[PDB]
Amino acid sequence: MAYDDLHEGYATYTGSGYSGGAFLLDPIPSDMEITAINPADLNYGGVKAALAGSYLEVEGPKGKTTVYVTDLYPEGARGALDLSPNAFRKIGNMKDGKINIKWRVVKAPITGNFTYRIKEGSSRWWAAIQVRNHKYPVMKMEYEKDGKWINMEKMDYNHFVSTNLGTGSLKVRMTDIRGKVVKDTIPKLPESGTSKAYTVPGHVQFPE
Repeated sequence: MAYDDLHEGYATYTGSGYSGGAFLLDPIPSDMEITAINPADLNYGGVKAALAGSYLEVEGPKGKTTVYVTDLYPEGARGALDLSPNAFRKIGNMKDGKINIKWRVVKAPITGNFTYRIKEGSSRWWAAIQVRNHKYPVMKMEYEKDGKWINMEKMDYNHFVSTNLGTGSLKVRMTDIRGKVVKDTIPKLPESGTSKAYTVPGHVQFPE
C-alpha cells in the first residue's frame, strides 16, 4: 500500500548471504547485519529485486535492529526474513529457531554517493549495471540515447539491463521508491564484453 508500511512475518537465521548472495553485493563486511528476503516482498511494485540493497528495520521479541538486504530467501513466505545471526541475536533468542517479527523499509544508514558495478560481459551492446550505496530502494534506471530516455529492466540479480546502449559516456537517471530522481554520468562502456566485473564511482545520492 505504501513502501514503508509495517510488514508482519517470521525470521529464521542463516550464515549464507555474506558471500555469493543472489544480489551480487559482495564484498560484504563479515560483521555487517544482513538479511535474505522472501521473493514476494523483494519484488515490490512489480520491479524485480526492488528491495535488493535496501535496509529494513526489524523488530522481534527482544528489540529492533537494521539489516542490509543481500540475498533471496528461496521459497520464503510473505513477510519472512532469513537474518544473519548477529542481527537475529539482537532481536530474539536463537534457541527458538524462528521468531515473529514486524519490519519496514528504512533509509540506508550510509554516507557518500552511489557506486556502480558493471557486470562481466557488459559492453555498449549488452550491459548489466548495479547501483550500490543507495539511501532508498532503486526502482528505476534509465539511460539517455539520441535525446531519448531508455528504461532498463531490473533483474533478479540486482542489476539493470539493456542492449544497444550507444557510444561515449552513459548519461543515467535513477528513481527511488519515493519517486525521487537523480541524474549521473558513467564513463563509456567497453566495445566488447568485459571478462571481469568492475566498479565505477558515482557522484549523486537520493535526497535525505
